[PDB]
Amino acid sequence: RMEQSFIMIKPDGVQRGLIGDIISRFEKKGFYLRGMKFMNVERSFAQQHYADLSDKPFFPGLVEYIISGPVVAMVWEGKDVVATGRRIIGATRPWEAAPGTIRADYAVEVGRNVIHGSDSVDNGKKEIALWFPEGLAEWRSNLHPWIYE
Amino acid sequence: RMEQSFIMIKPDGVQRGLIGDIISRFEKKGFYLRGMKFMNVERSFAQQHYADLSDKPFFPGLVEYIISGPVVAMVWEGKDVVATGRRIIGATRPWEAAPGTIRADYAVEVGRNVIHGSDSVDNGKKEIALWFPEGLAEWRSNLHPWIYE
Amino acid sequence: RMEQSFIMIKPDGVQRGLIGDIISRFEKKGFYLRGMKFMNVERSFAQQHYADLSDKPFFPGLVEYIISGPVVAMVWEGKDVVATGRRIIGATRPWEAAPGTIRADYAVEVGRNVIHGSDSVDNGKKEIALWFPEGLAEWRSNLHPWIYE
Amino acid sequence: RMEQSFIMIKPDGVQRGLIGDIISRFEKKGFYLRGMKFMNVERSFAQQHYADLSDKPFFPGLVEYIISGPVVAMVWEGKDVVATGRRIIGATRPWEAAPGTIRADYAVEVGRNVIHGSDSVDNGKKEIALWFPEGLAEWRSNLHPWIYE
Amino acid sequence: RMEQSFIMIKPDGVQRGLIGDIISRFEKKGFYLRGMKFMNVERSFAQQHYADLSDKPFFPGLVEYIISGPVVAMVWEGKDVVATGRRIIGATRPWEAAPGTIRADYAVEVGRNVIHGSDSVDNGKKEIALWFPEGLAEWRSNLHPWIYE
Amino acid sequence: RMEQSFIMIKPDGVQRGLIGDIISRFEKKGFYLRGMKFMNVERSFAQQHYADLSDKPFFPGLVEYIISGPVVAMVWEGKDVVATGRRIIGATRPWEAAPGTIRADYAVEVGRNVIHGSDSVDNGKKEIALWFPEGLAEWRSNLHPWIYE
Repeated sequence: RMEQSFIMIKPDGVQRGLIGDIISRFEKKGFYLRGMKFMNVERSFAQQHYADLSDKPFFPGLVEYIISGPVVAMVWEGKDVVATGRRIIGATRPWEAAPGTIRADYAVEVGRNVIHGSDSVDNGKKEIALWFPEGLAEWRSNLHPWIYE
Repeated sequence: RMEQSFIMIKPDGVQRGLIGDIISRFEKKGFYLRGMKFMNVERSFAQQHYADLSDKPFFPGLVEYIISGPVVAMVWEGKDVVATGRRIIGATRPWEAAPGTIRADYAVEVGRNVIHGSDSVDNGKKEIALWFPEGLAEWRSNLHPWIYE
Repeated sequence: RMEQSFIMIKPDGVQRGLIGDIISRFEKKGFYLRGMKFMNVERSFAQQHYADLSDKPFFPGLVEYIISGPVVAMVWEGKDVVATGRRIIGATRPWEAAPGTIRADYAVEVGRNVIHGSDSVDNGKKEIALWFPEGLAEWRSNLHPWIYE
Repeated sequence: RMEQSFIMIKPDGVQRGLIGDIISRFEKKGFYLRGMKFMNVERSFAQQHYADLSDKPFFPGLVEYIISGPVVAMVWEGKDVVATGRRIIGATRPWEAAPGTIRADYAVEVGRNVIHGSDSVDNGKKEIALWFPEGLAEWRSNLHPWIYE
Repeated sequence: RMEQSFIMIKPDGVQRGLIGDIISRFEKKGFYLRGMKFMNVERSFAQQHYADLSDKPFFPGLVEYIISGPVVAMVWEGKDVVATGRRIIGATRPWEAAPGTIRADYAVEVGRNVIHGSDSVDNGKKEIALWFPEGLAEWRSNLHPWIYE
Repeated sequence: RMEQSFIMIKPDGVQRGLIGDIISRFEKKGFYLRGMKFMNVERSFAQQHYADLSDKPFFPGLVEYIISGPVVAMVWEGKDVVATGRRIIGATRPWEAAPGTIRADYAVEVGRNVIHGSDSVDNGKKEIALWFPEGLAEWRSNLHPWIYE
């Protein structure tokens, strides 16, 4: 069906002027932008985001890091956006990702691997609920009949 | 200096998959993205945003059109952003636009000229106050010393 | 040797403004363009082409779809054009296509997977005779001694 | 209204690998393709096309040049295609063309200025019926209401 | 004719990842690359490069700057390289350069306008003798007959 | 850590105008340019670079080749630059090359596979020593904290 995924451009990806590039890959892919906002993640909120790892050792670092620079919060839609978004993004380790993927092309180190994507439809539904409580933008592309069906 | 300009991708700009292409253009330039959000414009809001034309005949169409689809409302900061911002977008009429400018390269008609840019710093602040009453994200690019001074 | 493959940009490819992107992919690879035409396919022809499976169920669909809009018929020459072209196009299912392939980067569904490419040297030769019974355009790229040997 | 213009990628444009670049420029602008074909030109035809200059010293030169290699004949349609097609192509002399224009960024001499478009609507119609006596392929872009009205 | 012009990507040009971008502009143009090196400028040399201004108040700043980071020194050949280089590059002040030029799309301030280009055939000759005393690379482009004659 | 790799644009890469495109990839990836020089190779020199293949029958054609056109020799730095360098370049035989790799995208035959890159780090050192005996350019990107750590 029309599932959605949460895609986030991290601090490093912003400092290195990669926003347009990332958004262009998803645009030409046929997926639909449903939500986008550029903003400074706050501590409390960041802990909320990395809550499923509050137990873990690297949690504090995660929180601290994402607070260091504004990020771009997105939500895209279409057949297999969660899984394809992951595929498009590439391996966690840049030197492991496949050429053609975002991380294989723009990243060098795991800790600065430019982007983030929901690893599942449910985690996506949860992430979307946390970042876009206000809801998303409604619209339908006039090219829909040529992308689907 | 720290001059800011309100740049917005009109609805037709979003339908034709030009979001990332436009954003890359202001990034590669060296301007800083200070605010961004993907939304659906409300009729009362559109009216205000076009207040300085309420008197003109084409007002209705202008508002009905601004609401026909979601847009990308942004704020870019940088030395002369308003002026060059307007220079980059190109003349109102596409066919009169200088080759190399956005409108000349991606548009055909005036009522569908992909994007809008503040035309004075005063109107800039007037628009920023309207679209971003909540304020702008703050950050400091590491390329700043190589872009300024 | 100098095989030729029949590459056709499907109706959706034309609507999604991907004609240039696609052709720039084959030109840059070093392949030679031998034939190219923008045309509206007629049913009898649509049927001959897909006749390889006029028996099957979905046959009707394929015929009706390739006539719903204009296409871009092309012929490309070079070493391993047939095989490499399919490699460049990517697997039938976009969601299975590898990053870097056309389908992986521009498509979402199989019904709208943007492009067709000969699947074997024989089929390639037969399609070239079907779509270009008038012959190809003979020319000698000055870049030959630099892409061959 | 939606006039049309004859756009041709000269022999040099084909050799240099610019068929893709050029097409994409026009697709991106928002013009619609109505007819395109890769082909060799016979002397007879080349003479009809430049008949208007038969009484000029440089006439032989022109005829002898369009026959040296295949070209790419195209008919593009859009508001003001002819005049903006001219502005897009750039001045006759590459060194006098405006940046952004096709000749300013891709050519060096007048004899090898890569592309050529109709200079007037009357001259366009004429070149269109001469190169495409067999007619043009009709189709309506689903993106029409976002490019016009 | 076989004119040459010294083209330099200044320190800020390297720090901003523009090397490939700039080069592609001269490559796609049809111009021939005759020399290129990535180097750190030693003070004594900078003083020699800026000698003709050795009596101006901003001389020390001009020297200090060019020493603060590596640069890419190049030599390009082609009809009207000097002046056309000046055109491609753009007006001294980025905010005054024509859209389509390097400074118009990549720079914000004059003191960091990303690149330098000889201003006259005689100056280019000096500049070349100063940075490339060791001579230039020799080659003939196969596409020569398609960009010249 | 901060390993280096010798990356060379072969003679056919220059003739084909891929210098800018290729360099832009490494810059966009986040690797650091440490050395670069457009140059003509001397026979006795080529013989030593291909020393490890002097026993083989194709050594002669191997040397006569890089000696027939100027090349661009470079040293790049970054974590895993050798491994990623090879991955980005792609299998030595273009038709086995993974989509998204420089060779899978720009090459056709082995003898004209566009680019060369260290296959191990100790060979990188062999090459850096041979081609860059005078040393490399030193500098520190301002985006360092956003690429590593």
